Amino acid sequence: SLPVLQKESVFQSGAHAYRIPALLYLPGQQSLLAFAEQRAAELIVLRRGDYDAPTHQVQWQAQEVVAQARLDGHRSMNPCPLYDAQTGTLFLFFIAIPGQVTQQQQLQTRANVTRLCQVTSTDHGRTWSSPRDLTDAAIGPAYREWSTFAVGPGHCLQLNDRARSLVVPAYAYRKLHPIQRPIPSAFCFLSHDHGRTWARGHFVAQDTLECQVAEVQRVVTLNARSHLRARVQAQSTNDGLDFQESQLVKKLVEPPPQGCQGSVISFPSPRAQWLLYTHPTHSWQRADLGAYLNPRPPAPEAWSEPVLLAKGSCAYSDLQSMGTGPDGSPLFGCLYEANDYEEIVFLMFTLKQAFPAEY
Ligand SMILES: [Cl-]
Repeated sequence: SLPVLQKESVFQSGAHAYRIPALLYLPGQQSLLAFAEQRAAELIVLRRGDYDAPTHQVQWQAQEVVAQARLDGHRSMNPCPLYDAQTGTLFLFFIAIPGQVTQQQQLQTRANVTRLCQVTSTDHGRTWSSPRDLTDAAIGPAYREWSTFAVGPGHCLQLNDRARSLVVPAYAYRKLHPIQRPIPSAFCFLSHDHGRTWARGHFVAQDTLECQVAEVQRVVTLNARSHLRARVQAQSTNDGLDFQESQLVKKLVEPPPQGCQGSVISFPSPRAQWLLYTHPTHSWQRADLGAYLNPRPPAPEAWSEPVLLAKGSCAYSDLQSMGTGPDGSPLFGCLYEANDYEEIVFLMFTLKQAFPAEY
């Protein structure tokens, strides 16, 4: 989007202390929660921001550490927030890894010591519950078959099915062969009971990493980072438990050989749903963050050419729809890494600003 409503650095560090953004919109409060990892143990920080209607700007409040989102002796990473519309409760899923090499790792280099955790809030994110280790309940037997894993980063998904199911995007490094290095593959964790029980979905294609999911029958579309020149996408008709054959989305470039995390969300069509996605647009560098639109999701061929949101160094990003903007079109919030990881920038713009040809 050429013109934007707001562009503000919400996290800054010449030492690259802030990375891995996660954004969550609270529709009732009309506020945003911006999460990020803070490095030197590694912790998750947060800044609350209220959408001020009179000025149509988000007023960001002081930064605070999410003290509860951590396990003793562990580093916290990959903030993955979710708003449960049925209860109003907020979930912050995250990963916890020992701060130093453990005795177990000393004997078995690839031993899994990564933990899946969560903290919840019933007061719009002002205070959080003590951490809950979901590892055993969500992963189970497969745990020892991986070297490590992660969720998100970025916002999770809640479906519009009867149960208002929760879907948490993830990926795991599978220890498929003793000599070969572990291979990552994306998948989803699924809960039909607001996080009481969890099911682990089947993996999508091999060599897929950080991913996010959106809903558009109702299908869950998973958009993942790859080591190829294009994004990998797959759709599921059973809430993410099983995905149809993965596809390469040539219209969405991925800078080889490492690729970069990107974000995707669905939003009500301005005419079903459309998809909005953000990711760097350079063919081989993490640069020039762009916004892409898919008016006939999840068809890979329907993705639009990107509109430049920010020129220069840009990496990870996270999107959130924020209701209706001042001009009458869908409002969006985007948190992204910029300037060689020296900052995390917040951008707010509308669909009309980003894709004027639509109006
Ligand atoms: Cl709310």
